[PDB]
Parts: sequence; C-alpha cells; structure tokens
Amino acid sequence: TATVLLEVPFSARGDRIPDAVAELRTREPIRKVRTITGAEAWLVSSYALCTQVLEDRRFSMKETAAAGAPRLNALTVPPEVVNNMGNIADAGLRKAVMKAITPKAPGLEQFLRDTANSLLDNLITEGAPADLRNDFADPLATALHCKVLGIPQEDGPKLFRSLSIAFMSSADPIPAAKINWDRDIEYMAGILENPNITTGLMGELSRLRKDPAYSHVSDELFATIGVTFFGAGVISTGSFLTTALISLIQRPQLRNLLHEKPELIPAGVEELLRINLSFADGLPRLATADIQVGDVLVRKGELVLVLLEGANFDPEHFPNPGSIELDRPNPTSHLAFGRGQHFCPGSALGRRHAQIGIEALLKKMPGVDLAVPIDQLVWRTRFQRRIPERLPVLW
Ligand code: HEM
Ligand SMILES: O=C(NCc1ccncc1)c1cn(-c2ccccc2)nc1-c1ccncc1
Repeated sequence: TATVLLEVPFSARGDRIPDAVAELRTREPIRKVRTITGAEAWLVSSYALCTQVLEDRRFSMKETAAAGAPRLNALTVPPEVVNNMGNIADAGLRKAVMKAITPKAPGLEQFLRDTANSLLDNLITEGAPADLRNDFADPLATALHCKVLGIPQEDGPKLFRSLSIAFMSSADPIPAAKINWDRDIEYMAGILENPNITTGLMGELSRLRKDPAYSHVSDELFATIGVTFFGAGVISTGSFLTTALISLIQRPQLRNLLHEKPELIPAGVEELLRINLSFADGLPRLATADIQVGDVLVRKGELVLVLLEGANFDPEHFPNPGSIELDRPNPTSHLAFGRGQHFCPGSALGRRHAQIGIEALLKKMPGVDLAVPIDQLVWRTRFQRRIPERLPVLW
C-alpha cells in the first residue's frame, strides 16, 4: 500500500532513541522528510554530514526566517530575532554578552550549590515522592538565570511560565507566544530603566546603553537580549538537567560511581550531554546555494534539518554510542551545543549548572530512583525540547 513521506519528529520520548535513526543513518544519512507544517526538508543523521552542514554558513540560520521559505515550525519571535546573535555582533556587544554569561563570576558557583541544596532540603522535608523537574531542575535553572541576568529572584517564576508556550514547536502561529513575547519585552525594557539593576547581564547592558559608543544601538535589541538569553538558557538547562537525571537514575552503577568519585562528574556530564535527547527537532538551516551533501544535491532555498542525536549516536564517531563511557578520546566532540557559527554561547554555564545540580543531588539523595515505572513519564509534545511533564522520584 502506498505510504506518505516520512514525517518528523519521530518520537517525543527523551528516554530512548528510536531504531529508525540508526536505520536512516546507515541507509540514507541525508533523506527527504515532511515537517509538521507540511514542508519538505532534508534530514541529516550522520556525524560527518551533520558537521558539514553546521560548518558551512551557506546553510543559513538567518534565512530560515524569510517569508515563503519551507518551515520546520512557526516563528514564536519576530523574524529579525532569528538573527539575534548576528544583531548582537553587529552592535558591538558579543564580547560583553559572552563575558556576562560565564560561570566564572565570583560567588556564582556557591550560589548554585546553596540553591540546589536548599531545593533538595525542601524535598526531603516534604517526603517522597518528589518531582525533580518542577521542584528541582527548572527552579535551579530559573534561579541561576535571574542571578546571571542581575534581575530579582522573585521575578523568575513569572518569566519561566512564559516558556511552555515560547518554545513550542507548532505548525501555525501561536497567539499566546506574541502576548508573552511582548510582555517579557516590556519587563526587560523596564529593567534597563531600573536604577537598582547594576549587576549581571542586564546591569552591563544598562551601562553600555548609556555609553556614547552604543548610543545608536536600539532599545529593542537591548531588551531582546534579555528575553532571548533568559528563555534559551532556562529552557535549555532545565530540560537538559531533567533528562540527564533520568539517564543517571537508570544507571545505578554510574550513579554510585559519581557519588563515590565526584571528581568524575564533569566527564559524566559530558557523556550525558552526548546522549541527550533534549532537542526535539533537528537544527534548521536554509540553503543559499546548490550544495552537495552526501549523495544529494541540496538546492538553493531548501530546508535542511541537522539531527543532533543522529550525529551523537553515530557509531563511526562514538563507538558503542548508547553506553556512557567516561574515558572516550573525543569526549567534547559531540554536537549537543551545535557547531560552527551558531555554537551555543552558554555552553560553559550549562555544563556548570548540570555538574553542580548532579553533585548536590547525589550527596543529598544517594539512593535516588524513579518512583514510577519509566513508561509512566508523560512526554511533552509539539515542543522544541523533549521533557517529562513531571519526574517523580524517591530515595
Ligand atoms: C545544557 C544546556 C544547553 C544546551 C544543550 C544548548 C544547546 C544549544 C544548541 C544546540 C544551540 C545551536 C542552535 C543552532 O545552531 O541552530 C544553541 C544556541 C544558543 N544557545 Fe544554547 N544550550 C544550552 C544552554 C544555553 C544557555 C545557558 C544559554 C544562555 C544563557 C544559551 C543560549 C543560546 C543562544 C542565545 C543560542 C543561539 C546562538 C546563535 O544563534 O548563534 N544556551 N544552544
Ligand atoms: O523559539 C525560539 N528559538 C528557537 C528558534 C528556532 C528557529 N527559528 C527561530 C527560533 C525563541 C522563543 N523565544 C521567546 C521568548 C519569550 C517569549 C516568546 C518567545 N525566544 C527565542 C530565542 C532564544 C534565543 N535566540 C533566539 C530566539
């Protein structure tokens, strides 16, 4: 019987990779698929071809926003914001933004530890079961990014609640995404006018905004940096930590090893990054030229999707790809933070968030385990991340 073109994404589950991925990688490491909008796209699933695409700027992020382009999903931001980092660089702000979001600031790591330990103490006092997403990982992500941005901790929860819509992966425009975007922009604009905001990213942007060398950088861009970096950082670190905790809980031998030898946690987090399924869709790019990728000539104007778990579970680059092995010779060569022009600017902060969160969890709850059968986790659909709605644990 005739069938329709293969549809992406394959599965919203973040606890297992579908067998189809390895089948595609072996047989058709670049092949045509249909996205949720009805558009056709090239899905790339081998390490070699994923890295080729991400290292060639003629596969353009900014052009994915063009009117009439084949789309992975609907925009939840204004089209100019797709080029956010390019706008930050053109404004002379890239070095200052990067420096502000490093985990190297004095007292930042101790703040993370204190916050993690307080969250865990509250869960222990309340008694099992505990929800490690809603009452540990996501609050830790939110508190971290309020600190990094320099904004009041009490404003975190409301900003966080915008994100279950802001990072939807939808076939159609989302009215609530515009409401939340506009409200979050007003908030960050007020922060830039708030005299008591003098630390972190927003404190630095506030100063530069009044410096004559930035006098024609737009107030809209300054506010956009705050919204985009809070939102991307919080959704990415919260979702990554949550699904890493699942992979750790399902490996009691590894859990016990990292509990016994916490100095191995950075290597453990790097493997947890490699095997992480938090990105629900391939990374989108639009070809600006005719470019050969494997056996396919991609034509100008076509959509390409870079499947991160295709690359990261490729046995030709990571032998025994499904096994967490702390002594690989190429441990940071995974694509969990992307590659090339748009490599994640928060990579160091995301690493340290997960490292400290796990260190604290294993000390407080060394017997941590799922409180429900793993198939009972509820995986969020039509979202740019894969996450369980709740993560119930005991200890
Ligand atoms: C474990 C945590 C994180 C993961 C797994 C992650 C993942 C990624 C990936 C894969 C990309 C590349 C997207 C592409 O090329 O299309 C990216 C870009 C980006 N990330 Fe992260 N990220 C994390 C944490 C953060 C944090 C903490 C921040 C900010 C505080 C952040 C802000 C951004 C921004 C703004 C971009 C866009 C860069 C550009 O367009 O050039 N991310 N991230
Ligand atoms: O969807 C978002 N990014 C993924 C994307 C993928 C392909 N094409 C466009 C965008 C996104 C959503 N928000 C947002 C935040 C608060 C309220 C409403 C929306 N911010 C961003 C964002 C973060 C960092 N850099 C740029 C954009």
